[PDB]
Amino acid sequence: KVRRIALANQKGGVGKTTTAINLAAYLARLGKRVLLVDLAPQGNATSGLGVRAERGVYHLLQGEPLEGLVHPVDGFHLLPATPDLVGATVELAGAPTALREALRDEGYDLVLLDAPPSLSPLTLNALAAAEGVVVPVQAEYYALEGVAGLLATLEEVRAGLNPRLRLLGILVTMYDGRTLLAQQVEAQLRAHFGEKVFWTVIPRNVRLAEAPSFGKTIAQHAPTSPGAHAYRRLAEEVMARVQ
Amino acid sequence: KVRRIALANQKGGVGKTTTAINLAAYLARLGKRVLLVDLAPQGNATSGLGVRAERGVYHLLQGEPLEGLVHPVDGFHLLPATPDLVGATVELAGAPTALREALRDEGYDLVLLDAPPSLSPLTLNALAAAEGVVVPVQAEYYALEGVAGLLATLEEVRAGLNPRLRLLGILVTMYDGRTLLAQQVEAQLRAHFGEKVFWTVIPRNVRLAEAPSFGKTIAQHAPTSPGAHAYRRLAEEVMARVQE
Ligand SMILES: Nc1ncnc2c1ncn2[C@@H]1O[C@H](COP(=O)(O)OP(=O)(O)OP(=O)(O)O)[C@@H](O)[C@H]1O
Ligand SMILES: Nc1ncnc2c1ncn2[C@@H]1O[C@H](COP(=O)(O)OP(=O)(O)OP(=O)(O)O)[C@@H](O)[C@H]1O
Ligand SMILES: [Mg+2]
Ligand SMILES: [Mg+2]
Repeated sequence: KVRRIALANQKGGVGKTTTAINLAAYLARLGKRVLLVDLAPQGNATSGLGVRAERGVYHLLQGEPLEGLVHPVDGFHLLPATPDLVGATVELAGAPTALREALRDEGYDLVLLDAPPSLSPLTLNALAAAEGVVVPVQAEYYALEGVAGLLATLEEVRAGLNPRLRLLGILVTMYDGRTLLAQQVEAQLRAHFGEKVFWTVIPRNVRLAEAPSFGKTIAQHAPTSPGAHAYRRLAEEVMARVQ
Repeated sequence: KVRRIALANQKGGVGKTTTAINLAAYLARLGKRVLLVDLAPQGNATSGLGVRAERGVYHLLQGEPLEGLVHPVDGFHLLPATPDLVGATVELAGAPTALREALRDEGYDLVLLDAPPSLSPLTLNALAAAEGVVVPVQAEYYALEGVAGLLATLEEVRAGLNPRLRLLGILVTMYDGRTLLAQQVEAQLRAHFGEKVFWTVIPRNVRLAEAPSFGKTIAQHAPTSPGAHAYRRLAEEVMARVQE
């Protein structure tokens, strides 16, 4: 069964963090105990939740107990990114299972891993520790162009590094239905990957970008906005696919 | 003087590639001989210009002649990314000056280096080889939040790795003036960094995102669109700053 879900895509700015935060927010509202782990050196998920920490996931890898590293936020827990992740990108080379072996998260129902836009050791650790992968794909050309290669890479990972890793689903994000490009991109994704693509599409709406500046999830910042409804529906879909 | 300009920002999707391609397009139209080097493993600048090559910057780093690796596109030259760059990220670790030493680009007026969203050896090589840096900053919160740290990192590089590296300017990108968020972000950027922020703001306009799907620059795809006018004005501003 799927417990750990990685939000991954080496393409930058396709909604990995926004999805990790808001998926956690609505999964928590479904009564699930959720842990959000920020593995990006940039630490956007952490900053977007109003947290500034000196200890986080980096220290978990150094033997520190999980319980004393988490921060309570909007109904779930966050294992924060710290400036140490910069060096961790190098230190973890050759150690892709480090996170998997340090994640004593049995107390949680679901664990979300937010990865940086790369195939660095941090992203590899996320993929090696996860059971399912949600791939956010921005409704534009560059993001669409990288899917084929991205899916092949996930297969390489499942080939030996993590045999139980599976694609939970492809999520169309930052979708503006008024543009032909967004329509054409969603169409190509559903034509080639069919059921792999989530039904729910995340629409482009500025409240989603505003939320982080207040350290709030979309459920806290604009509970009735298009993005809120979209992520609420996604949480339901995710649970359906996990079951 | 400034010849090599890096388009860098570890924040993903802030317009590095879109800016590198369109800036090259308008600099070429100003009569400049331009070379665009795609250092991102993703290879978006390459794909966005309709190029699919088996040899590129990786082979340049191996010692192969630059003139036999470039592709002519929209009036300028492209030194393409190749699947070999995935392994280059690991190969260049410890060799931050590899690109600088291999860039025999004296035949070009300007050289643009498109870096990936990270501080990997590829981005480091870009910073160690460039004289100026154009930092694209999406008009939203996350991009704004990273600027301080980014400028600090640029200073570190100048403090040792590359003393000639200088911030050419901060470019506000994907700006939708109809949103209060975009307005507040540009306002804060100019309040905190003033003159460092380019006058030219790139507006959010879908044709800029469409162009790459046709392997065309915005100057080819939609020359009279908001994005095209913006990048044309930017090319002029960059030249003005390069001359200063
Ligand atoms: N649906 C949306 N509508 C509007 N703004 C959005 C939406 N999804 C995300 N954003 C904004 O777009 C930007 C890019 O998203 P985000 O930072 O989540 O991507 P990643 O997390 O994909 O990026 P990176 O590659 O840097 O880790 C952010 O400024 C974010 O607030
Ligand atoms: N001003 C704009 N208006 C509309 N779309 C834009 C604009 N600038 C760029 N885009 C689109 O936004 C996405 C992100 O831009 P781009 O890929 O150039 O960023 P980077 O090059 O910042 O990304 P990465 O971090 O992955 O290298 C692309 O799909 C691009 O086509
Ligand atoms: Mg992110
Ligand atoms: Mg890019």
